[PDB]
Amino acid sequence: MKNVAAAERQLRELESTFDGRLGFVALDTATGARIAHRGDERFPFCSTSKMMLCAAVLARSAGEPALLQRRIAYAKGDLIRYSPITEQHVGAGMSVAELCAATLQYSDNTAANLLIALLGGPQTVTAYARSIGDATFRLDRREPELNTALPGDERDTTTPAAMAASVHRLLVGDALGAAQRAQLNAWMLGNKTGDARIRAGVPADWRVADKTGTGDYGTANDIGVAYPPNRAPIVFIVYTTMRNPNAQARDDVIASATRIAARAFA
Repeated sequence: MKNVAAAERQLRELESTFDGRLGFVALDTATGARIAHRGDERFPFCSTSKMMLCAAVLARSAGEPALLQRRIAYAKGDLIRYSPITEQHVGAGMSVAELCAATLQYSDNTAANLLIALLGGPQTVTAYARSIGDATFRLDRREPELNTALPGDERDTTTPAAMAASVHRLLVGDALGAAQRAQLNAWMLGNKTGDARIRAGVPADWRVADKTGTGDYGTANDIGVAYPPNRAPIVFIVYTTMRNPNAQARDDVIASATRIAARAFA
């Protein structure tokens, strides 16, 4: 595909503008047209792992959806940084569903840790990934330590290719039951943290479901699905990480990568 080959070249050129690595997949789900850069290399996934976490929660609830209405009376002692919903509601507690919405839409780190604990630990998220055909994803740590993004560390990493396959299965395909897939999409469509990333790189008539991540080493990620009107969904996976430990995470590289792929598909 000559449009794909041109986009891949443009992604190489984009990576040459900074001292770091770009990991990218865009997949047109109707045709299987697939744009990839460093697709089989590992990248620190940061808060993009919250999508896998919440898929695991939804899967765990499928035989008894009322489990999502269970109230979790967490403690002030559970509260950690970057927790804008859980810190507000610690007096009353929150339902499991509300914790999933907070984690996905606000990147609430306490909410993520509470959900990880409800499932049995980070190993249960890795096990869930394996059950839906992802042999690459690995969740080793909880928040905030999963954001260390250390050069050469395989903890808390995946590959762009593996994550593309998992996002496809989860949001578009049949990894989840219909109600669970719809709920995951609804949560991700309503994300509050991604306006300058994938959402900034697509045409005005495309809807986007996404989850961002931001970590150490200037790590800036965004994963999800674009829904153009009148054609099939397009999966977008963008991982970036920098060599300088003192790097400042950016939004613009993700938006630029997204625009490259959008031109290829239009």
